[PDB]
Amino acid sequence: GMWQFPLFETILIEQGQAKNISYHQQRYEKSLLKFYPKMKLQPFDLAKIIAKHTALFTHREGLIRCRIDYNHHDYVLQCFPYQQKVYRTFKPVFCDHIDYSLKFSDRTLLNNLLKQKEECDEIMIIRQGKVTDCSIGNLIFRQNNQWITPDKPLLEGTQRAKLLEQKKIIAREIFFEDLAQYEEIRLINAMNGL
Repeated sequence: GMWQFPLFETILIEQGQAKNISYHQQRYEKSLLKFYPKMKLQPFDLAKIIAKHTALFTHREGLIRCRIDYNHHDYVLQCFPYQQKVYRTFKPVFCDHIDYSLKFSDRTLLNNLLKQKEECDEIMIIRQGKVTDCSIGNLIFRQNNQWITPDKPLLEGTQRAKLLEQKKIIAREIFFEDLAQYEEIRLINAMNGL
């Protein structure tokens, strides 16, 4: 939440390794450059911050969620245990004016959109005719034996980035009208892989 840290990163520890760390570092720097333009910053080394909490790796079993909230010159690390969660149903929510192109710690709108999920497990934000993100992650849609993700999401997820880099998913423009074409919907994010 906190007032003076307006951005964050959520990192998974799984099987005693921090995951997709360089993807997080990239977004972190991209974010510093967009949010603090004209400033000359020294970015933190996110891998080093994590690594030095050696207690995070004592055990191979278990999942840990590490959140790093930051601003232009400081950060806070917080670690919680995590249990796998299942997201299977998604409520379409219509919202044409929402910017979540960085991972802002102020998530008031996203949280208000999520309240519209009713009986679904989560939401699916339709912005300007296009399927974008759910409230906590990006979305993937099954077609044939492939997984397709929207080429214009609200936020470029780290998990999405790794999956694209590995060719495990495919980027494509997805209009709301296109949902017809797909067989299954799922979420992806730092805590929810494929």
